[PDB]
Amino acid sequence: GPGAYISLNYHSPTIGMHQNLTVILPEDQSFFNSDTTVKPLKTLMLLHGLSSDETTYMRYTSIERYANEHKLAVIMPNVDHSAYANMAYGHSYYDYILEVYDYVHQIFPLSKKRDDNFIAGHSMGGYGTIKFALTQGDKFAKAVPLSAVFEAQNLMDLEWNDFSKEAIIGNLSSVKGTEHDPYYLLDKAVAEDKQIPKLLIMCGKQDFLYQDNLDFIDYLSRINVPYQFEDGPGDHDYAYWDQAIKRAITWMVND
Amino acid sequence: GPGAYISLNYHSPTIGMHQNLTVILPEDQSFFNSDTTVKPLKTLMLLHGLSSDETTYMRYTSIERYANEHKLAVIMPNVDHSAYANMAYGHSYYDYILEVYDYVHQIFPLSKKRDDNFIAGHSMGGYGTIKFALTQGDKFAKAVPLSAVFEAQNLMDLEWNDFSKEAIIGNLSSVKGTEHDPYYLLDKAVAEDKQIPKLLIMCGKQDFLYQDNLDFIDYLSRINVPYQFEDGPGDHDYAYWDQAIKRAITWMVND
Amino acid sequence: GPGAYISLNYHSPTIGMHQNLTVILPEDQSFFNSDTTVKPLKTLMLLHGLSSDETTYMRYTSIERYANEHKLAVIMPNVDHSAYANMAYGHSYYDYILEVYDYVHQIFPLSKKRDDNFIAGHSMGGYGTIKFALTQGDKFAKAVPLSAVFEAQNLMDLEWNDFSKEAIIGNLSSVKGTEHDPYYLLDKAVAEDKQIPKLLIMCGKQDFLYQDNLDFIDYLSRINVPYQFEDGPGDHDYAYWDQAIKRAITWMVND
Amino acid sequence: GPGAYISLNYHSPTIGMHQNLTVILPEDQSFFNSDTTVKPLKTLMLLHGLSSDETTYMRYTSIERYANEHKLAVIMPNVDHSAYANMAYGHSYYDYILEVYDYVHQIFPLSKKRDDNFIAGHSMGGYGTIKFALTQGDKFAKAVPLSAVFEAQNLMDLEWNDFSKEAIIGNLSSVKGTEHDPYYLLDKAVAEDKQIPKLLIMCGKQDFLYQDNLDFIDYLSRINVPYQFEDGPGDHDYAYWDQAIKRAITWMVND
Ligand SMILES: *C(=O)N1CCCC[C@@H]1c1ccccc1
Ligand SMILES: *C(=O)N1CCCC[C@@H]1c1ccccc1
Ligand SMILES: *C(=O)N1CCCC[C@@H]1c1ccccc1
Ligand SMILES: *C(=O)N1CCCC[C@@H]1c1ccccc1
Repeated sequence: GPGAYISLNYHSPTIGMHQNLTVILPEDQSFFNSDTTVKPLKTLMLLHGLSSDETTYMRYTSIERYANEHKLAVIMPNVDHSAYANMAYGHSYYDYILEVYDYVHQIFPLSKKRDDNFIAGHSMGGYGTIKFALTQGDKFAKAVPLSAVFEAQNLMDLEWNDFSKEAIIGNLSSVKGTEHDPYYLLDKAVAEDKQIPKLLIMCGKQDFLYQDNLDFIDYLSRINVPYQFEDGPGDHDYAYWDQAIKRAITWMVND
Repeated sequence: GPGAYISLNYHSPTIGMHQNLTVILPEDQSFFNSDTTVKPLKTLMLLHGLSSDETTYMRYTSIERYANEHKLAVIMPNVDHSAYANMAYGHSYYDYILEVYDYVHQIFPLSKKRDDNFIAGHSMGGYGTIKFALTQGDKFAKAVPLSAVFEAQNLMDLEWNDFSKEAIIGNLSSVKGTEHDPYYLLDKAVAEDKQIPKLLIMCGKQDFLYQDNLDFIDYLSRINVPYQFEDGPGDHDYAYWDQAIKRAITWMVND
Repeated sequence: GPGAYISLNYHSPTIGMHQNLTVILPEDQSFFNSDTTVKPLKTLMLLHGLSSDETTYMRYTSIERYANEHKLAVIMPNVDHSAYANMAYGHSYYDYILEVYDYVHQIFPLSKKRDDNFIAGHSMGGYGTIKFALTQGDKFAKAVPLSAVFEAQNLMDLEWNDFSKEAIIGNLSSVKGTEHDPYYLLDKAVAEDKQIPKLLIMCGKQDFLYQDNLDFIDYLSRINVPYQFEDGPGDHDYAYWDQAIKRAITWMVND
Repeated sequence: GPGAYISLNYHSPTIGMHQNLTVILPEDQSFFNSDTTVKPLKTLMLLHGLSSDETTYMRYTSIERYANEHKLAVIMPNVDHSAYANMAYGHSYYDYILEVYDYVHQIFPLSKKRDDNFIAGHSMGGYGTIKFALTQGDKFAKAVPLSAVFEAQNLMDLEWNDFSKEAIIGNLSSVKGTEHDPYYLLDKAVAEDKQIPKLLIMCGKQDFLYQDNLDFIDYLSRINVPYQFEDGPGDHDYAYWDQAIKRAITWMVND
C-alpha cells in the first residue's frame, strides 16, 4: 500500500528562517477513521550528505517505496554544509535536528518510544548519524551510518565546492578530542555509561572512505561495543546508497 | 506569527489515485515542546472554484498570512471539474472531501470539535460549501460560500472550457429535487431538523452570480433560516476572493 | 551529472484547469554560460499508470539518476483515470499530452527533432504510449510500452477503485475497431504508411498482462512491423518499472 | 490572466549544493503554438529578506496574480542568512545570484535585453537589490529596494535569531568603505561612470528603516543620481510588501 509524500516549509525558531523538510508517511487504516486513535508509526531520521538536501533521497533513490513496504515514516531535513554542527559562524544545525525531531513527533502520528525511532545517513550524514547516536542515544534505538566519515579531520580539510571548514569549527587547530570527533564522543559515551544505539555500518568496498570505516569498527571492537558491518561492491554514490538504504530499512524495522 | 506550508500527495482509497493536497498549519508553542500536549487548532476546509486546484489559493491570495494571524489551519484539496459530487461518470469526490477531513484530523493536530471546524470556498467551491453545510452540518459550525452558485442548473449548463455536465450528473435533464440542488438540500435539512452551520454568504456587487446570491438569501429569509450576507464592490476574481477570505477568516475564529 | 527537478503548475487551455506536471532537466554546461547557445536536450514523454500521477515516477523509482546519467530530459504529466483519451464525459486528455509536448518544447531547451524525442509509460501509460506512437508517429523516433495493455477491452472492463469506463468511452459496447483499440490504430498506421517509432516493449513474466503482451508482439510479427521485446522475471509493480525504465533510457539515447 | 508556478531544485556549481528556486512564468500564446517564435518575457529578480526563503513571496503576497497581469516573469532564489554576499565563512551567494540570472535566462523564454530585466527585494533583499544595482548595472534597467537597509552596519549588528555577522564579513569590525557598504558602492559607481538602473525606492513611514531610507535618498540627491521615492503608511511586514510589490511591478513594466 502507498502512503503520503509530504513537503513542509516552516519558520524554524532554532535556525531563524524558513526551511524545507520532507516527510514520508506510510498509510495506516487508522488514518482514515475519525473515531479511532492514530496508530503511531516507527520513525527514521534520515540525514543527507554534503551537497545533497531534503529532496535528494527522494530523487536519487526509491526510499519511499522501501519505507512503504515496512510502515516506516522517514524524516529528511536540510542542513546545508553544516556537518550537523552548531556552527561557529552559521546556524545551530545540531539543535535544528533536535527541533525537527520534536516538531514532527508533535504534529504527525509518530511513535515517541526509543525502540521505534532510528537515525541514518550517508557521508556527512553518516558522520551526523554517528554524532547523534553518541550524544542522543536515549532518542534512537538504532543508527545506520552509510559511507560515513569517522575521522573528521579528513572532512574539515576536504576542499569541497564552496565548503567552509571555519564556518563549522571556527579557528580550531584540530578536531581531535572535541565534540566534532566521533572517537572522542564514543569514548565519552562509554565513560558516561550512555546507551549506544544498535549499530549497522555500511560502506562500499570501493569507497575512498572504506579504510576510514575499517579503522572505526576496529576501534569499536577494541572497546567491546557491538556492531554489524556490511561491505560489498559499491562506491560513493547514490547507486550504492539506494541499495544500502533498502537493506538498512529492513534491518531497522525487523528486530 | 508564522507557520508551516505543507504540500501532501497520498494515494486516496476513495478516489483510487494519488492526489495532491495543501495544508496551512500555523505555529503553536506546543508543536516545539516534546513534554507538552499538542493543542489542537481550529480548522477550515477551503474549496476551490472551477479551473482552480489545491495550489491556487496560496498563489493568488495572501491566505497563509491571514490564517497565521488567527492560528487557523486551512485544508485545500483538489476536486478537478467535479462540482464536489460523487460523479455519475468520474470520481467519488463528495466522499473524497469527507476522507480528506478525516485524514488531516488524524495526522495533524487539528481539533475535532464541531465549534472548531469551518468550511468555505468560491464559485464551484461556494456551491460545494453549501452542499456540505446542508448535508454534513454535524461536522462544521460555520460555512462561508463566496461568489457561490446556488441554482445548480446554471453550473451544469455552463459552457466552460472542457467542462462536462454529464460527468457529474449523468442523464439528468434537471438537477431540481436531487442531491445536486442546494434548494432541495436546504428544504431537506430544515425538514429533518438538522444543524445548519452559521452562514456568512459573500458576493461582489459586480459578480455575474450576484442575482443568484440575492435569490438564495431571499429564500433563506422566506423560510426563516438565519444568515449574514456581505456584499460591496467586487467581481468574480481572486482580487475579490483575497479580500473576502481575509474577512471570512476573522469572522470564523471570533465568537 | 546532476540536474534540475522541476514541478510546474499551469492553467491548461486544453483541459480548462490548473494541473501539475513534473520535469527532469539534466544539467548542461551551456545552461550556465550566457556566451554559449543552449544545446537542446533529448526528451522523453513518460506516462503514468492507473492510480499514479505526475509525482510517482520520482517517488518510486530512481529515474532522475538514470536520466541525468544520459542527459535525457523527462516530462511527466498527470492524466488521472483518463487512459490518455479525449474522454466522452471528462477531459480532453489526448489533446492534453500534445499540448504538454508543445508547451515544454517552447519554454525549455528541448530538442524538437523527431530523432531526439521519445515516449514511454507503464500499464495505462503503456497503452497511452502505443496510442501516441501509432497516431503521432512523426513526433517520436522511439516508443517504449512497459507492462502495457494492448487489448483495450481489458482496461475498460477493469473494476479498479473508483474507475469509470463510461467516462472514457461513453456508451460504447466494445472498443474493438475504434480509436481506443491499439490493433485498429496499428492496422490504420500500416495502411496509411505512417512512420512507426522504434518499439521496445517490456513486460515481466509474472505480470498478468504478459500474455496480452505476447499476443500483441505476435500480431506485430505477423504484419511485418519490427520491434524489440524484453521480458524476464518481474511483476506488475514499481520494483519492475524502476529496473525497466533504467534499461529503456539506455536503449533510447544510444543507437 | 494565468501562468505557471514553478519550483526548481538544481545542484548549483557556484554554491556546491542542491538549492530550491521559485519561478513565476506568465502564459503567452507563443508558448502553446509549436509554429510560432517564443516572445521572451520581461523578467524580475526578486530577493527575500532575512529569515524568508524562495517560497515566502508566493505565500505571504499575491505576487503571482500581479505578475500575471503584467506578463512579468519573476525569479525568487534562496540565499539564507547571507545578505547576498560572497561570505567570508559560508557560501558564494553574490556569485550565486549571477548564476541564477544566467541559468534561468538560458533555460526559460526570458528576455536578455537590459531594458527587459529588473531587480527588487525587501529588507535584506532591498540591500541585495542596491548592491547588485550598483555592481551589475548592465544587467538591470530598473531596481526597486523595498524597506531596504542602506547603512549596512545595522543589519550586521542586528542580533536576529541565529544570524551570524562573522559568517558574512569575517573578522571585520566595520563594513564602512567595503563591498558590503552601499554608500561606498554608490560612490564607486559614480566615480567609474557606470550605468545605474532606474531606482524606485519604497518604504513605509512606520518602518524602523524609514530614517535610514531618507538618509540614502538625500545622498542620491546630493550626487545627482535620479530616483523615485514612495512612502506612505506601512510597517516592516508582508502586508506592506504585498501592496508595494504590486505597485513596483506596474512601475517596472511601464516605460
Ligand atoms: C562525505 O560527505 N564525502 C562526500 C564526498 C566524498 C568524500 C567526502 C569526504 C571525504 C573525505 C573525508 C570526509 C568527507
Ligand atoms: C464558478 O466556479 N464557475 C466556474 C467559472 C466562472 C463562474 C462559474 C459559474 C458561473 C455561472 C453559474 C455557475 C458557475
Ligand atoms: C494499468 O495501469 N492498469 C491499472 C492497474 C493494474 C494493471 C491495470 C490493467 C490490468 C488489466 C487490464 C487492463 C489494465
Ligand atoms: C531585514 O531583512 N532585516 C531582517 C529582520 C527584520 C528587519 C531587519 C533589519 C532591520 C533594521 C536594520 C537592519 C536589518
